[PDB]
Parts: sequence; structure tokens; C-alpha cells
Amino acid sequence: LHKEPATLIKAIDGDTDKLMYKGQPMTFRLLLVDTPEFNEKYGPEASAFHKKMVENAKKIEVEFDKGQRTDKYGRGLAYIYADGKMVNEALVRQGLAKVAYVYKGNNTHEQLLRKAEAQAKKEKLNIWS
Ligand SMILES: Cc1cn([C@H]2C[C@H](OP(=O)(O)O)[C@@H](COP(=O)(O)O)O2)c(=O)[nH]c1=O
Ligand SMILES: [Ca+2]
Repeated sequence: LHKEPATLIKAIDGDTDKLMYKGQPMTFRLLLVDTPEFNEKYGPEASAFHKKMVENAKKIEVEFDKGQRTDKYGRGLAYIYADGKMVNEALVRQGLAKVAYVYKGNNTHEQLLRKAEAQAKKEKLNIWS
């Protein structure tokens, strides 16, 4: 996989942002994770964690996997990096997202993320508390 540029337009919630990609506004949905919706337990904490990470970043990058790049709602599907750190992984590692929506052929970083999840669960963080 390869990283590509984007800029933040607006943080939205635990697992979506509005990014400018190739000069066009798009909603992006994080691959391989699920955060609680804002109305749900740890929802606001996930939103805030994601927001801070992408707003504080000097450089945002998107990394598409090998399969589908947009979902049925027209959202981009990517791994999102904030100054080289994967937002997807960071949410999982803090117990603010579960590994989820693992579809065959768009699952390059599955094991990386499952490792993070196991460490969050061991530490009983947030969702796992
Ligand atoms: C993360 C992800 C979600 N989706 C679709 C499946 C789910 O469909 P449904 O809307 O029919 O449930 C929805 C979950 O996203 P959200 O967790 O953002 O709601 O988005 C994909 O199609 N591919 C993906 O990689
Ligand atoms: Ca969600």
C-alpha cells in the first residue's frame, strides 16, 4: 500500500472525517474499525480522540487498501495517518474502537489492528472496562 496526500476539511465523528483528496471534498470512513456513534457510550470520547489527532496533525495522509475504495454511500475507505500515525490503529489501541467490517481483499492491516485490540483489552481500556 501507499500513502497519498489529503487535507482535513472537518472532523466528523469517531470513524469518519471530511477530507480534501485530489482536490475534491469527500467523506472518509476508517477501514477495519467501528467506533460507537456519538449518541452511544464512549462515542463522544472516540469523536474527541479522532478530532484531536487529525486537527493537530501537520500532515494527513490516506492509504487505500487493495480492494474497494468507496462504499455504497460514496465514502472513501482508507487507513488515515496523522503525522505518520495511523488513526485507525490509535483508536483501537485506546479501546475507543473495535476491529470490525473486515472484508476479504480490503484487510491488509487486520492483524496489526487485532494486536492493538488485544492490548487494549488486556489493559481494560474504555470499551473494554
Ligand atoms: C467500514 C466499512 C463500512 N461499510 C458499510 C457497511 C455498513 O452498511 P450499513 O449502513 O448497511 O450497516 C456501513 C457501516 O458503516 P458505519 O459504522 O459508518 O455505519 O458501511 C462498507 O461497505 N465497507 C467498509 O469497509
Ligand atoms: Ca460507527
